[PDB]
Amino acid sequence: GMAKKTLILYYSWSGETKKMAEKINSEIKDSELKEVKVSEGTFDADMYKTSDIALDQIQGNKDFPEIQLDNIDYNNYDLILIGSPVWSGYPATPIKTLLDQMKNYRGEVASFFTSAGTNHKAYVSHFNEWADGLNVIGVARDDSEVDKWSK
Repeated sequence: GMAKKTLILYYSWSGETKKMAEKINSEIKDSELKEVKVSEGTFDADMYKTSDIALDQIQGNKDFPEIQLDNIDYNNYDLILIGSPVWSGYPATPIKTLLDQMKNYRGEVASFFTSAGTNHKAYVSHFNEWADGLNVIGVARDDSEVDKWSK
């Protein structure tokens, strides 16, 4: 058979990327919205902790927390969007592990950012460095280039 499906993975707290993800599921034929959780924290305090500062996993740390999600096989979709914050160049490493699972994907990679306060141009170049082995076709903010990450 055949079907180009789409998928939207969006890492952030309850509110942040939620608004910016739910729209896109509704602008694309045969798209969907899945969760990116993290490992760790949990038994540390009342709730998790593995994001309490921006520049954690970058400079002074290097080792980073793992990801969690459901039993999803990227091979069953043809288009994959990725959503995350930015404020000092690259202060997150959620997508790192996921990109390294996607090694046998067939289809297209885009990665929308939902932040720009002091860091725009850097992130575009920085994401390249931390993806460089998957097929990327655009790197923009918001949902204003989804019309090509589909066509």
